[PDB]
Amino acid sequence: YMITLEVPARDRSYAWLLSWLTRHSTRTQHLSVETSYLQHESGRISTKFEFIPSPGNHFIWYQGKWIRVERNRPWESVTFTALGTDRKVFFNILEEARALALQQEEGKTVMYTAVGSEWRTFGYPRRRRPLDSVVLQQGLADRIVKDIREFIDNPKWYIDRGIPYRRGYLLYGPPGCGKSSFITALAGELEHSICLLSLTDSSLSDDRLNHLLSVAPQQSLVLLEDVDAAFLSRDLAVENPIKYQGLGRLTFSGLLNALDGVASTEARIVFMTTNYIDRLDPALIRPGRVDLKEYVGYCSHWQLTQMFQRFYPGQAPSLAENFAEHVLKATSEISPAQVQGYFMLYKNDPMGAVHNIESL
Amino acid sequence: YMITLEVPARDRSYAWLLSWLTRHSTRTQHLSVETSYLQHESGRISTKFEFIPSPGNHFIWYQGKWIRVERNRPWESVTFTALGTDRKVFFNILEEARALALQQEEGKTVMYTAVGSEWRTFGYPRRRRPLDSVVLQQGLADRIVKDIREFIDNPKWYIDRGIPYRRGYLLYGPPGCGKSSFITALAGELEHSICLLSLTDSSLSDDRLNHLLSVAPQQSLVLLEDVDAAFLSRDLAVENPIKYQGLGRLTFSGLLNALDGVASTEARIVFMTTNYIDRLDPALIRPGRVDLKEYVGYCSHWQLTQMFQRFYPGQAPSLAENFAEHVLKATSEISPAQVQGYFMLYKNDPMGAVHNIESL
Ligand SMILES: Nc1ncnc2c1ncn2[C@@H]1O[C@H](COP(=O)(O)OP(=O)(O)OP(=O)(O)O)[C@@H](O)[C@H]1O
Ligand SMILES: Nc1ncnc2c1ncn2[C@@H]1O[C@H](COP(=O)(O)OP(=O)(O)OP(=O)(O)O)[C@@H](O)[C@H]1O
Ligand SMILES: [Mg+2]
Ligand SMILES: [Mg+2]
Repeated sequence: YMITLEVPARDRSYAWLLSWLTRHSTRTQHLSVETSYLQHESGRISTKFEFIPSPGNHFIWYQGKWIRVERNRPWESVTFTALGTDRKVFFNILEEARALALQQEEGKTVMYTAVGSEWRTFGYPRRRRPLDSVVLQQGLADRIVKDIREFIDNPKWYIDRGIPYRRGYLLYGPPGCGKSSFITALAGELEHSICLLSLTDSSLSDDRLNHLLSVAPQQSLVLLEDVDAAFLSRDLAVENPIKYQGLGRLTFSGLLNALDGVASTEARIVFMTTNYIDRLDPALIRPGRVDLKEYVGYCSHWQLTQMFQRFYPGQAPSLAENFAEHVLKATSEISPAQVQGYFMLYKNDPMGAVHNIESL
Repeated sequence: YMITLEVPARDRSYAWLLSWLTRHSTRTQHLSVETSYLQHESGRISTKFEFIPSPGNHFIWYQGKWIRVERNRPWESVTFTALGTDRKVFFNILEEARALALQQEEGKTVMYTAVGSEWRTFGYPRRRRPLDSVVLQQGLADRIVKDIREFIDNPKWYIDRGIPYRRGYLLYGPPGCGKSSFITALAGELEHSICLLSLTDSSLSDDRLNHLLSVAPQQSLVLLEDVDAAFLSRDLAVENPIKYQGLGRLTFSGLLNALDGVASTEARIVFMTTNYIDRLDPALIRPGRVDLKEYVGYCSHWQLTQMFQRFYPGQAPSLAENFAEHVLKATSEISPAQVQGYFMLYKNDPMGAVHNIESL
């Protein structure tokens, strides 16, 4: 007569329990190697050998209870066998795992990915990019931030009238203007998580897409990259229905219904990005599926001035005006990425980038 | 009650442990044959019979502590069973393996390859090609060397402003000018390692590409050969999205996001090479993905003079000028490979190659 808690692979606290188990690896006869390396120079690579508990029946001594944990071997199922019928040590283990895991993810953003029909973490948590480090047009980031915050902070007004509690944004522009960087900065600012989804995968179908959109982690953003490339449209639409033009078991109607249909879930934010706004079917970007669409374009006077004052802090304000005037006179259209590269050429050299502005 | 260290196939020190195990092959009842052969002449091939320890349970007598090693058998795993609970002998074994392995790789370059979704070594370490042995245009190798060194030696400046710590270079030119040779010479000079990646493989997908680009070995270079051949573009781009045109499950957007997106890693250098600069999509070679693009072309006066003074050391300087003048007068465009071949015809024969210069 014991208690045999079973936690299979498909659990939200799976990573939390794994992290706690790596924390409590002491007094474990079976082990797995946990060595990492950090090269410095001269062929002297630092060694960091440690001990991940192997998928075995290691006996743990938490609170003096001789708790037995077994991880099997691609189907995985972790087991926490104990004595008697208490269930309190389970509460304590889950709480300690939560305290340890959330401590690790502090000041960072967690990136998930679509594995099969489920979300799994993708590498270590990444350092968040400061929002002010990305410079957009005047009064553009503020509008998006305010709209997202207003959507988050007003759930009651949605339910009191019956509108589904959903939202979606679309960003389009020339390549190299700040779409992905702004998305990353916004995710860092809002303390959310990014879920990467590809519409051209070979293991995606309508039912799997619906399940993925239904089981997305809470306090997270869903990102769709290059929606245009997954469906040729427009000129085709005038003759025949929208074909797939990709590798996968997906259809246009399935995606349209999954984004906003009858079975769509609630409290979800979706971001989509494209480079050709004119290649998207009108039914896909109608209100209800894409509430706000914004255009990010080439550089301007204020954007160039802000970028200059950001890359060379402490300089006089006249230098930024000189740089902006010279850049806008020498060339008409220019991308922020090219400006960033040109600045990267002249590292810590103000008044040097204000002379060699020949980048035609 | 023992300690059972488990090191599976997917480990960095796997090769180090294998090399140490081949070093400590003494006192091993089970063996595998280690014969190598070196032909000289007259059907007399020198034998080098030795003993690789077979994948068995050989008992080792390191430090007088009876250690029971075991390699199983696709799926491969190595086990180091010991006595008691000490963990010191594991540290000593790892340190000795590091000392032995790094001793072997001295003055050479290690070439990795993409097996499945992991990097594995490809043959014995190769002898490094001296940097000066590759002659490029005046002030071209120095610029690239300085830029790479500056990127390596300034990680703080990247972090203090938020730019991702990444870089990428592109080399393009006519076939037979020194792209791959210069890449090899630079890798030898910088004491890095080369990782070969093919975009046309049949076992490559977006997730696998991202995982490979994330787990690349430290102090290494990532090489992409003939990026143009993996994606037809330009004239197609004016009508329809970029097709893949190959054998494999890869997409243009997937490669674009993997090279520089949201989930891209840090501290990575990527080299790409092509022969048709006009067949590359503009979005692929924008700044942020290709920080520096350089053109290697046909021979010039200084290049020919340096090549002549390199292939025939000790000759008077007037002979180099005579050879350069005659070559540039008899022909307008010529590749360094053709000059190397023409010199190879006249081995150790200066003043002979300055007469038979008819290679129209
Ligand atoms: N507005 C901006 N402010 C600062 N840096 C920027 C800006 N736009 C782009 N960059 C920089 O340029 C590089 C590429 O930016 P990013 O990937 O966000 O461009 P993008 O518009 O998403 O391009 P693509 O459409 O090809 O994905 C990064 O180094 C990024 O930091
Ligand atoms: N600049 C050079 N100096 C010395 N040898 C050179 C030079 N360029 C080419 N060679 C020699 O020519 C041969 C081919 O060189 P390499 O493979 O680097 O050319 P490549 O430009 O990479 O050609 P491809 O585009 O076909 O790969 C080698 O023997 C190489 O040593
Ligand atoms: Mg992007
Ligand atoms: Mg080559």
